[PDB]
Amino acid sequence: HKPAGQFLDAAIDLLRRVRDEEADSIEAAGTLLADTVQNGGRLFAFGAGHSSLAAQDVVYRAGGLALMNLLTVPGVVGIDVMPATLGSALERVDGLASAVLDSSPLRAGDALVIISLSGRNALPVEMAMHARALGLRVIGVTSVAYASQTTSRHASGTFLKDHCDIVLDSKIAVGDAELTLDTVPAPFAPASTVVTAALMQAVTATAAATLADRGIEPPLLRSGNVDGGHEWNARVLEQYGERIFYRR
Amino acid sequence: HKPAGQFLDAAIDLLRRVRDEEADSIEAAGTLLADTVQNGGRLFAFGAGHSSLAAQDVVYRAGGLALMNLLTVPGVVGIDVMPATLGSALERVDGLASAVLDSSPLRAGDALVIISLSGRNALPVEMAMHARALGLRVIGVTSVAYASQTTSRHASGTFLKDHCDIVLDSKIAVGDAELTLDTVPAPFAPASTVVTAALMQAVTATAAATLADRGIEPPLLRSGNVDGGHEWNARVLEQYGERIFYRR
Repeated sequence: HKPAGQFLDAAIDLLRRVRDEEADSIEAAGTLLADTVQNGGRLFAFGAGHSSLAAQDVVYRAGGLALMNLLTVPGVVGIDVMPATLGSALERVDGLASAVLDSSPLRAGDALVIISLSGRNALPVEMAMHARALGLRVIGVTSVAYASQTTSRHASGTFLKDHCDIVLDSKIAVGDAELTLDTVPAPFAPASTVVTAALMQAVTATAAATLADRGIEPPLLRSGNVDGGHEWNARVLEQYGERIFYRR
Repeated sequence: HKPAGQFLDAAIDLLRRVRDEEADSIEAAGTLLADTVQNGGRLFAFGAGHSSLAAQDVVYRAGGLALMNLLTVPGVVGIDVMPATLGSALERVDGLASAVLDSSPLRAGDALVIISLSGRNALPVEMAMHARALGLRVIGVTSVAYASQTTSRHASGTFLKDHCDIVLDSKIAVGDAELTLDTVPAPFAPASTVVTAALMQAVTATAAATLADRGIEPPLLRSGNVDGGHEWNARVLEQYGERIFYRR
């Protein structure tokens, strides 16, 4: 078959694995987010580089929770950095994650989602360890297969998944590459953003439904271009503005 | 069923539609990118806000083309902007797209991918119109269903798809929301980033295979953590450094 359809089939199969193998962990994570909102805590999401894309996909998003904030490490917010190679170097800088966390409004009881495919670099591992040391609840979105087939690059020798309250397995095989061509020597075509974005949307949707089930109107963001959307968004900001950090 | 699995099934079905309905347009777009590389032109990708995530997913990416550059409009690179509401306002600023394009290294014959779900705002429409006026080839990644059910917000009254050499339909139904709960009044849970990232990876993989089929070694990026990856990446930068703008 053609490369487009092989790649799309590989992404579909990964989404089936997530659906069929992570349904309980997704509900657990959604429940944790719901518990955090109900108990008055704050919600944050982080990833480095391309792992940042899934974190951004649930922040200030139509049909997403108004309460989800982005935790930003300058230089690794997407590949928005010059040179782009610096972003990869920053993932190995000990102390950066703690500088970001200590400066943030995150407190004990808050919930932080950490997206890291390999879970082996210093930044996301330190991110999780120090987050827990501050009393945060940590949800990891990580391919656990990496932990059994690679060595940690953190001084502790451990992986992201060793420091999460909840681990969501993003399934991607080591190498993040779904296609192989007889012509091409190296595998190519990564699906990890497809899968991590879908996984994150499932988690946040679950948290939103769980709050509804408890008789709590979920603070979802609405399109401005549907009547009442701006009225709705203003009420949510006024109700939850103290836990929303991307606007005032 | 539970919200996670319904959402994941909705994403799987969208990826099947893309697979089954866009295979020819994906190949055409991949071919255009291949033709652009072979003929000595430059490759760029743009989207505004959450449409930016799919553009970033093919830039400086392991298993992706080294030659794909990000076209950055300050303020709409992801939701990385304070306040996040500014990003939405910027999509309606006439003249921004032309300021970005004229300042870029893009020339006649180069290829530009424009990701816009609705294709109705001033920024992406002006982006496409002015890109074509400069002699660029434009590939749009857009949900065409929006053009038949909404009004354009560009002064011309037209949509992104009216100004593309190739249009890739991202299928998302108007509203970008896949779940409905009896409890919740408004639909929620958007899959548009899932779908646009997968669509973009298919296009770039197709371009890479097409170059291979022509006896051209595809300038893919390799992981640094596989032996020879850095040697490979350096040779590609040295060969194509004049068309790579995220590093020197």
